[PDB]
Amino acid sequence: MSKTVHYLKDYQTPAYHILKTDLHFDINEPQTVVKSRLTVEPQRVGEPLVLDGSAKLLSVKINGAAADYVLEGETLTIAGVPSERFTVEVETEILPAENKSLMGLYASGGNLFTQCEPEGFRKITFYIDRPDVMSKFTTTIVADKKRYPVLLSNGNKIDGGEFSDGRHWVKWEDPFSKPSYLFALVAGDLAVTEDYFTTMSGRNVKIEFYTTEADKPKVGFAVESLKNAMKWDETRFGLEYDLDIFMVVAVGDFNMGAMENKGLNIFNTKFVLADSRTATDTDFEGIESVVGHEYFHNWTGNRVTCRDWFQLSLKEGLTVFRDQEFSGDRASRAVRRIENIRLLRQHQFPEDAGPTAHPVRPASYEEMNNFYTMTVYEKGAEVVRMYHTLLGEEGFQKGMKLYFQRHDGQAVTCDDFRAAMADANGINLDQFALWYSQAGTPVLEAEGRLKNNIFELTVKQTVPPTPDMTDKQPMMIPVKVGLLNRNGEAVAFDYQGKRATEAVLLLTEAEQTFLLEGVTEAVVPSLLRGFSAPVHLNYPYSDDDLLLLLAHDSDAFTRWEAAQTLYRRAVAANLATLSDGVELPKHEKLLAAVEKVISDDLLDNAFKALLLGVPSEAELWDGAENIDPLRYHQAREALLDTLAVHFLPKWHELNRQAAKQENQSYEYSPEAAGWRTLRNVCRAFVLRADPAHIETVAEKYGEMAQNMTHEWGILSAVNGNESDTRNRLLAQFADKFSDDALVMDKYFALVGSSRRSDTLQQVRTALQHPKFSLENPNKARSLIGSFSRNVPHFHAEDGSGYRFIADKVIEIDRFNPQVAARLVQAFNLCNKLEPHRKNLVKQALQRIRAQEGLSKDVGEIVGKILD
Ligand SMILES: N[C@@H](CNC1CCCCC1)P(=O)(O)O
Ligand SMILES: [Zn+2]
Repeated sequence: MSKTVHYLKDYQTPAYHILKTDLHFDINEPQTVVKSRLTVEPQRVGEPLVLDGSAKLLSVKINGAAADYVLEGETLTIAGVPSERFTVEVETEILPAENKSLMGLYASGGNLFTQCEPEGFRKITFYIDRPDVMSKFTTTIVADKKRYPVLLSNGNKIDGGEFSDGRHWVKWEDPFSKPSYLFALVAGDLAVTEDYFTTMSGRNVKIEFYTTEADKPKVGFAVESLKNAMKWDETRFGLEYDLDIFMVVAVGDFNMGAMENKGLNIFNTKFVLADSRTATDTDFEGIESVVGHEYFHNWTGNRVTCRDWFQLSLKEGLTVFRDQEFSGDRASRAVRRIENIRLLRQHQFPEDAGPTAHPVRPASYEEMNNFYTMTVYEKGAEVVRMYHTLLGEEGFQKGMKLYFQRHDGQAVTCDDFRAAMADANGINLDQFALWYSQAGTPVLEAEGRLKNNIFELTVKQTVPPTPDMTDKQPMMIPVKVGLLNRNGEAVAFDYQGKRATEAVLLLTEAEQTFLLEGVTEAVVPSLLRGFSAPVHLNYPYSDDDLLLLLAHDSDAFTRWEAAQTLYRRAVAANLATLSDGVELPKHEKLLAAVEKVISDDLLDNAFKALLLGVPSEAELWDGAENIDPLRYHQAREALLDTLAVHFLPKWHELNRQAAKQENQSYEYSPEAAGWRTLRNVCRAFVLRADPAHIETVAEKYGEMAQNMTHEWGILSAVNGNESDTRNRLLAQFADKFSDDALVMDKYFALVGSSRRSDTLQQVRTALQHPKFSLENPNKARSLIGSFSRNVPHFHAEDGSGYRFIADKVIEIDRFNPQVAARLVQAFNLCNKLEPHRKNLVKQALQRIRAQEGLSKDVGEIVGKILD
């Protein structure tokens, strides 16, 4: 055997450039014929022309004559090519209705869509399908007019016409050179929603959102979010849109959230459709973030793109950071920052600790689809955010300006972005490069002592080995710090000649001591404020120290982290008692802290809600060996039961408070959303302590179902209830919203995520629900994905959870390797499990491995876990 592993160190500029890409699509039933004409520019004369492609090849020509070529695997090779400019004409045939991978050209809802990133364009035609090859596209499309009245592609519509036989055609010209992965085509019967935005230079931009006729009324918020994003990028980053047309297309079958194709973005329906009746406040915020994200890609991704796919975080890390700053500037910056940190530590940290751990800029990959990960995206954003921390907003923008000045119209690397940041500010960032090349979560060990009038903060750093790399050198780690006295008041100190109440301590060595001089009283340190670096901080805090930080600190994260720590320690105490077979702990100081949080009316409602959130099981067994997931589940559940029952009267009271302040404002707004978020936390505790309350809710369900946030909130709260009423409410829910695909996703999520004893069989029934389709990524993730993360059921001792998921990985991989490769990572905890479960997981992975024709996607992941 010899698998194909791609290595960053092997990168070489392409032997050929493509200057012009003329495409012609003849759409018929069932087949679509693609005819191309490529203007090829030799870079290394004499080398064979190598084109990537997997579509059915009908013909290929060089300068109009039948070319001498060989087709081997997914590569087309022409040995004898001219020494000077020449043309290549490829004719391929596609059957989009048979394409269930949702990559390349495929069918959905009777319409045609494309998804090309990273390497889907080669599934359409034979091309030099790599992002450092940039060409100017002109796309002609021909199709039956009544079946396909809407024909879209990148850029400006410059021509079109009618044929006597009912067909019609259009011609699209994208004047901006782009890599193949940004190509897009849409053909079908879609309703259009029109609007516009006027740029700073006074140019109107026509906005067009395309959806089904039925979904059109739900696209309003996405349009407004787009216009906000366009304005924000102008005011915050000085970036202006470069076309007089911007199109967004919703598609129900889509592997991810959205795609930033130049002037023709394609969105998963869940990140563009919403109304208060069918979408939660979180869905709205999701639309705002992703719509912004895809537009922000127009500069950070499109105008400046990636030299190679190892540089993916260059556009994704940066663009995520941008949509985060966009959402933060819109509303609730502090609360939304916590949400992002929580997401990172709950999903990215486990990845950096697991068998699939990789650097933000990987050094190798087998299948690039597997590296659109939490690391590349979210940790990538944290890396970008550290530029902002080190340089400040103005300095950051200087780097942005120089970044675009240097590389507009180019395909560059993470190094180039770092260099632009360094050169624009006249600062050295050589060591910062390690954030891109070194995987793993850094661990900080901090010690504090006040002697004389100096608070000596000693901080050590180490980064654990990862499967890709053992050697990990000291990294540039900014640690924002503060000090609180016995009364929790801000204490001033002198750091390198400056008496401020806050400072960024720059840790660059294995061990450093920071001297906070001029401290005239006892202090408790506030560390890693705002999560100034993506790291694990260990400091010897007493319980009382955490109570002080939670009660009086000025930074949102450190307050929240203090609460998180108390919860974490409480679960640790539960584990001990449950293991020793004795009564549960008292958690006296925890309960005292929570009581203070609940009764504090000066706390922001959304921030209060976060303070009342308990860390996930994954957070709780972080850095543990021989894990029994059910024991951690038991300990966490026991804590939630204690909090639920102990404060039950006050959960009602707080619920009442939030209902009054909501003030019947059921439409989405950051203000009203805050109260509902808090309200739903209360509902979760109330129905945990008093399950019978479900019957009171059911009695006045209609009165209470004033929007989807409320319906979801209550169905979530009762989803674990063993009452028959739980099942009935879910059934009524499905009946009520049977016609709304996105709401049915919620239904299947509730079925798959239930703590109830009979979840496995309810899930297997859901597989045959008429509104369920395994071939639809949203549905698959909703039902199967949720189950795979259902701790008590996925990690069932009898192994039923493992066998079920393994079957579905095998089943899904037959048509959609990407969904399957994501699903199979539910087994990532394999080697850290206790012997019995680890054995069963290994059997499942071996069974997946034994499958003939198993995708490279899943195969790569399975290898990381087993080998
Ligand atoms: N680049 C976009 C995701 N593209 C996926 C879509 C489906 C196939 C793999 C690439 P995003 O990060 O802006 O959301
Ligand atoms: Zn993106």
